[PDB]
Amino acid sequence: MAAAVPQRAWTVEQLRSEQLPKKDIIKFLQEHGSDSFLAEHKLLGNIKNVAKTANKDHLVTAYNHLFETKRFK
Repeated sequence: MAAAVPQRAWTVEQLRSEQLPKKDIIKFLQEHGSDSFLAEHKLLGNIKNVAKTANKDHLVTAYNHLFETKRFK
């Protein structure tokens, strides 16, 4: 678990699913997504504060772009 890379837990469709909440997605993206990722995509700080202004489709966009530029640690 010491420097374990983020293997996506959920797929694009699983995220878009209104069954799956926005909070645990933002948790995943702030859990390993570094400071520049969190600043540009505004996923830093209090999850709920982000979640009240986070739309699901933006979170799936942020998710896909995370791995695309390796912005995670």
